[PDB]
Amino acid sequence: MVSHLRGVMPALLTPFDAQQNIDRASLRRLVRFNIEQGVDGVYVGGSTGEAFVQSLSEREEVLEIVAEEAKGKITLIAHVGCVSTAESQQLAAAAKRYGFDAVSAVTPFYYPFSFEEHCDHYRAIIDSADGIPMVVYNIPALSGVKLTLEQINQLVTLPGVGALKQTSGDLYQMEQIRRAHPELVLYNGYDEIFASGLLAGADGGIGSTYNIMAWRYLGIVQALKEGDTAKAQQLQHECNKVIDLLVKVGVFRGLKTVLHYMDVLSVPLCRKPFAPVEDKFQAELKALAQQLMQER
Amino acid sequence: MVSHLRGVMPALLTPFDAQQNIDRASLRRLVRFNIEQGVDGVYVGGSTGEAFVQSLSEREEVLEIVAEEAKGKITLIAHVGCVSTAESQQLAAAAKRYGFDAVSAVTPFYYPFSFEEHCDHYRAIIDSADGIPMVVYNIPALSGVKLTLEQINQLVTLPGVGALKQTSGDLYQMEQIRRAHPELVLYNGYDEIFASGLLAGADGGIGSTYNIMAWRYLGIVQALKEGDTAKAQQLQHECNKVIDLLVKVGVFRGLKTVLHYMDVLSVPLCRKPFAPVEDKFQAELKALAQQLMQER
Amino acid sequence: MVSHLRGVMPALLTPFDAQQNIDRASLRRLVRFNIEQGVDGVYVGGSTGEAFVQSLSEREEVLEIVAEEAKGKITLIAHVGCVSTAESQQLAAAAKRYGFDAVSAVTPFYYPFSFEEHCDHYRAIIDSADGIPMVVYNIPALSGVKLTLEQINQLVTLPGVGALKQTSGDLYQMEQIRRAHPELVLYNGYDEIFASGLLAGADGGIGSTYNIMAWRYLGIVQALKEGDTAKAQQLQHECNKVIDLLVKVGVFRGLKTVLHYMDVLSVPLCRKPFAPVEDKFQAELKALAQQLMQER
Amino acid sequence: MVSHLRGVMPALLTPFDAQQNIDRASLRRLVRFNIEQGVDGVYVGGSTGEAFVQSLSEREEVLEIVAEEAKGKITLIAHVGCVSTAESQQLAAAAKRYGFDAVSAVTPFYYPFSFEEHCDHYRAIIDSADGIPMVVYNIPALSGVKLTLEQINQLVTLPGVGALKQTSGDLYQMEQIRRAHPELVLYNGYDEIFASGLLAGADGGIGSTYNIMAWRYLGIVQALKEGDTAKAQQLQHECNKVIDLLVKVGVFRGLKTVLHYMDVLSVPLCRKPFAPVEDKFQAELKALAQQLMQER
Ligand SMILES: [Cl-]
Ligand SMILES: [Cl-]
Ligand SMILES: [Cl-]
Ligand SMILES: [Cl-]
Ligand SMILES: [Cl-]
Ligand SMILES: [Cl-]
Ligand SMILES: [Cl-]
Ligand SMILES: [Cl-]
Ligand SMILES: [Cl-]
Ligand SMILES: [Cl-]
Ligand SMILES: [Cl-]
Ligand SMILES: [Cl-]
Ligand SMILES: [Cl-]
Ligand SMILES: [Cl-]
Ligand SMILES: [Cl-]
Ligand SMILES: [Cl-]
Ligand code: NA
Ligand code: NA
Ligand code: NA
Ligand code: NA
Ligand code: NA
Ligand code: NA
Ligand code: NA
Ligand code: NA
Ligand code: NA
Ligand code: NA
Ligand code: NA
Ligand code: NA
Ligand code: NA
Ligand code: NA
Ligand code: NA
Ligand code: NA
Repeated sequence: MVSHLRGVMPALLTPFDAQQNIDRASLRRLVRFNIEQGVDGVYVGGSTGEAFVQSLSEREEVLEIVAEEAKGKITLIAHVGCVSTAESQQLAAAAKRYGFDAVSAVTPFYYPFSFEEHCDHYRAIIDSADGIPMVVYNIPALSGVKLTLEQINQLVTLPGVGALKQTSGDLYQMEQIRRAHPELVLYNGYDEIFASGLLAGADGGIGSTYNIMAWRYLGIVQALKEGDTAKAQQLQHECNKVIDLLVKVGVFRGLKTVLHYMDVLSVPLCRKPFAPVEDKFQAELKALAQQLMQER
Repeated sequence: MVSHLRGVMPALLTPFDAQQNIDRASLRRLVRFNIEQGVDGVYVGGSTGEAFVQSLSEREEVLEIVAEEAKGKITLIAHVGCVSTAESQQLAAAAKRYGFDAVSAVTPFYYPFSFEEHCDHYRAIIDSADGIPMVVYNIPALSGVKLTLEQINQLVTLPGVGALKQTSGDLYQMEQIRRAHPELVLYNGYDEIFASGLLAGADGGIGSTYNIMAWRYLGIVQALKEGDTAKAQQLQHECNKVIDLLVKVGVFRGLKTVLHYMDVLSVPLCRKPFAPVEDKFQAELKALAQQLMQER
Repeated sequence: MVSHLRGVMPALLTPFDAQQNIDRASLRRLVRFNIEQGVDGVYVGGSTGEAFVQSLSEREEVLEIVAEEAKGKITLIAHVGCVSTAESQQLAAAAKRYGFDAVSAVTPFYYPFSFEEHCDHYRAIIDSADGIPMVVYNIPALSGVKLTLEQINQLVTLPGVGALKQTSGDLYQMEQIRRAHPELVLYNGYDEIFASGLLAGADGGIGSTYNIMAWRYLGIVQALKEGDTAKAQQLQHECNKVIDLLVKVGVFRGLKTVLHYMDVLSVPLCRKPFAPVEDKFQAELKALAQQLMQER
Repeated sequence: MVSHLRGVMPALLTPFDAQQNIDRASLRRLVRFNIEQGVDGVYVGGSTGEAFVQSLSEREEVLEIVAEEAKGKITLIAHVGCVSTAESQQLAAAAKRYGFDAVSAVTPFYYPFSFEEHCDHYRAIIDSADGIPMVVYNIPALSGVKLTLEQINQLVTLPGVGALKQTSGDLYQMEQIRRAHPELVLYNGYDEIFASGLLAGADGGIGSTYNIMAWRYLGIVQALKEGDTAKAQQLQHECNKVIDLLVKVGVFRGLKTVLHYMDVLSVPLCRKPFAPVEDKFQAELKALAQQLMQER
């Protein structure tokens, strides 16, 4: 019923300009760039999208622009999650108006909420999504919400939930989820274990580093499907060499900087309090961009 | 230079109406109620104020209303903190325009920031505060940011920082901070250890339960000053009986409900995804309100 | 029924010789030294006693020596806890034979045990203690066992349990325990919050730094009893200056080194893998010993 | 130089009798049973071996018995780790006398040790091992020691270290270790992610559930080598159905109970404070044993 949601989808970055306003022109180029990488969809306004340093009107603006460029070409998932249920509902209804294929919401964070409150939160957003499915988004490292398997089981069986974005390194739990829900769309969230996450039960992934090297992750899926165990390991080895660097420099700004050297983004800035990239990393980030372009 | 910031100050709740909009009339009554409890100041738009389910315009609206009722009567501290530095700066400049005595900012959260990024974040807000001092706000349990003593030492010595709101149960660290900064204004943040936090080095406190029983905390300060060890323990014992209940029912909504039964708030609702109080707790919450009113 | 267990009791260190065997002569001097500090008792074979790098026969040897020097002079508590229930029972029966006033056992650790298994573990040790009361020992930072209030409530109401050694910095929980068990003997375990822990509900303490400056902690009890709030804070301030140093140098070996400079221990070594004190700290540790001796 | 250490090796359980003494006859049958499963080696006296509820003489007794049955047939690794360095050295020298192929030591736990102290601890044990290589054993969930990649890098390059037993679910770190040490023998420690751990870089595994179904894990290695991605996932799916049950009943006692129903162990008891299996699980554990025997 929602198998059209399976696949490999970049967590879209939100380009900003030299004054940290939204860079609309570069955003549109970034969407077309990802489309031309062969991805199955894009995930807009997520953690990687710097959602939580943007206003609601800014996030809606980004959602509508992406729909203009991508609707009917690749799958469109709108991350609508806020701490506030009402704010999340507003973005869900906007995503519906704009033609998105699905919505998604991080577990509301900062304040402790009971599990029933989390459930009611998802139900309300599903209501406002007005018929497009919900992608539950579990990211314990950032949210501080550590859901049990049984809690995950209750969320992904809520009426309206069509998928789970599982940004967790616990691949025992990944397998348990697959075994309990053989048909669930299950995205691996940590790029650095993509190959192992697929083997454990994920049938796709949503990741930030897909914005600069989606073909590698698409290649890992293909290798595992074909039985080329060694090819999958070698691709993941190269992916993690890049992730090691991005972690050193700062992930979001490192990816924006690589995309700038690939002539995709005019300005590679993140919003404060993210600092700019340190000058001493620029040489290696440019070399990475050139390597990746030649790799294609 | 900033000793006028010392004392006992409620973490102001933000009243909402039956549709979860800001209840401006009840907010104004809540400010006057707290003033008439004898508090030294109020802390507006903090964690207890449900800041992170409100928009910037909503938070500014609350700041200005509180300044109208309280400026020149009690000390006014504006919690301006957001994840975004620019958003925090906007609220800092607003707080300055409205006549606040100080600003405050939680450590930016959800995303991991380096310590230098945290420092630069506070510097930027201090700049926008345009001459009123900054109250660094440390709440590891909710922020996920666990600052070391040495990091706290660097923040509270930033030019412009006049105080620390220490919402931590580590009273070794509390004492270390007092010993390193004998003149620092140092607020105990966990009401349930108020008496022990003062003994460890705090010279005041900012707390959510002060909204319904500030005289008890004022009484603890007095007992310790006078040497009545037993009186302080007995007051804290009674404070924690109340905190036990509020934790059972949900703290914010429990306090709003007690204030509703005290004829301060017309509507005791928190914003979703906070649920309403369960009916089975109403009897005990009303009895608590009556007890507290008679206690005065 | 067990009020004779209340008070201030050093966590006895276990002296070793230049080859890391038990130094029996220095152990006997350490017991008499602590007695002559005015302490209410001693706690033998605990965490501070390096119990978990000693064999059962070594621990029994230490228990019997201490009983020889201290029985009938000060209260004698034997820490008998091991991971193994049978091993703990052997030390409990030994402590009974040797004339101890009480036994104690850390929550068994390394392996995860259910709460019922923890309860049954204490019951078995209580049985082998053959009529002397049990001191439950909660030290989450080292054991990895974080007991809830309700679990603590069930343990301290087990038949045979006469006290709780609460080595936790959560002074909300400390107060909750006091309020639930107004007669329970409740030892503050973290010396660096002694004064705040007493105010929160502890009626005594068991601590490692008591071995070199028990009079300070005895002085804090007296100050709080007399209502001298400032004196308690000043004593704790000085205690924590010492704890800061001991943490820098290594706590156990730092205390053994101070005691060596006080002519109590012939050799200040801990067992491997504890390293020896670094030469650069020796000057300050000797100065501390001289300061403490002159302080008396 | 130490490639003879690669492979799939059960974490040997230590059989006990009805009075919880070592069951020597059943131990000898368990060794031969594992040999006849086709394993590459056995890991003796580890966490699964209930090492930390046994004395040194008991552990030496088990080491020597296993060497008698297995030396020259399969690879022999002796887990010699204690908190005490001297105790670990005693077991290392014993393992050398008995003809073991390697020693291993968990990171010393309960007390906090500096990283240099950990390094010196391994060096001392390596010295006492007198020429057989060391298998560093990292199990953060039980030890409370969370080693960084850089710390792991320094340990596995110590002279004498030939392998790493990586009982961690972080398969980013697993890959980082493989990439940094392309020749290191690297055991996956969590059976429930075996297939994903191999894909991430492990070249073998040491696991407790191997004692009852080693052929499955051997089958996963073969599937991945042959490129049968689906077969590996299906075997791991079945392995985790069993692990789910064992976690419900208690892992060690569940495995001992399955082995009892397989006529390998005469008595399936663990030492207190491990409780016995609850009667309500016996039916399912016997059915599992029969299933596994028929599976062969
Ligand atoms: Cl374009
Ligand atoms: Cl538009
Ligand atoms: Cl929850
Ligand atoms: Cl539900
Ligand atoms: Cl009014
Ligand atoms: Cl207004
Ligand atoms: Cl930080
Ligand atoms: Cl700085
Ligand atoms: Cl003497
Ligand atoms: Cl003797
Ligand atoms: Cl437990
Ligand atoms: Cl019980
Ligand atoms: Cl046999
Ligand atoms: Cl033998
Ligand atoms: Cl460490
Ligand atoms: Cl080293
Ligand atoms: Na940008
Ligand atoms: Na698609
Ligand atoms: Na989450
Ligand atoms: Na991913
Ligand atoms: Na309200
Ligand atoms: Na004031
Ligand atoms: Na914080
Ligand atoms: Na407070
Ligand atoms: Na010594
Ligand atoms: Na006594
Ligand atoms: Na404990
Ligand atoms: Na203490
Ligand atoms: Na057994
Ligand atoms: Na072998
Ligand atoms: Na470890
Ligand atoms: Na394994």
